Amino acid sequence: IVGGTASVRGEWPWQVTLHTTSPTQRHLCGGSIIGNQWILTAAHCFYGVESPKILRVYSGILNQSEIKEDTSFFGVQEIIIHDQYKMAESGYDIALLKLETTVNYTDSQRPISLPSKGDRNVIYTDCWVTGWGYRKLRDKIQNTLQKAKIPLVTNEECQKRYRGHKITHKMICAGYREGGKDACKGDSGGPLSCKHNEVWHLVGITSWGEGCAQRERPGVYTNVVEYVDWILEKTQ
Ligand SMILES: O=C(Cn1c2c(c(-c3cccc(Cl)c3)cc1=O)C(=O)N=C2)Nc1ccc(-c2nnn[nH]2)cc1
Repeated sequence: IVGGTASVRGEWPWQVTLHTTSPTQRHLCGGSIIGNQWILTAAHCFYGVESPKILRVYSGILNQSEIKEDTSFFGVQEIIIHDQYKMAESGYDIALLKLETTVNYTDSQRPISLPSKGDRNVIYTDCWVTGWGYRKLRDKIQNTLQKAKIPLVTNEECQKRYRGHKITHKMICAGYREGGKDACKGDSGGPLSCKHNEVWHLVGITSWGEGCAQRERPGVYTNVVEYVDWILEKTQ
């Protein structure tokens, strides 16, 4: 996260850190708890992942440095990538992780609601991106989970900034005209969380952008409301 600030313990309890353990253990991507056995994340996180056997899902993490050889994690039973996914910039950047057991929900590990039936025309004004990603284009994974408030942009404005890409109704964009706050490398798969009537909804999945926090280059997110039918089909 560029231009963000440290989170506190318990602040974003649907946020997970997805680790690979091949060839060494590291943070790969963010993800969001959407059900007791379900993480919603980005398909592009699994490029070069040989199988779910090497993945670990950690919940209730504030600092990456909390994770030690005895820290409990959820195994991943299945990675469900959207069957039309080809590359982040061409859309369908969405994946479900089915966990090997159920999360018992606590103060540290809670689900986020999908965007709700009847809210397709809500204008979200309170949207936050979170993650352990770089704070600039050439940086490192951050220890402490970062947060940044970012305004949604119209698909029309977003398409005008990305004339070499197809910005579709299945994407949502967010950023400041003068840049400075954005997702960056290692935030992919994490949430764009929007609060409406004091309820959080998982509006976006961090997907791609041109650099990080550049002027007139908003971040591009998977538009979760356009995948609710796909999520319910896969999870039922
Ligand atoms: O960069 C990635 C994958 N990614 C991308 C992009 C973005 C991205 C950039 C700007 C806005 C938005 Cl909404 C997304 C995030 C993002 O996470 C991108 O535009 N193109 C790729 N993953 C990643 C993980 C980990 C290390 C890493 N590990 N150790 N050191 N670095 C290094 C990169």
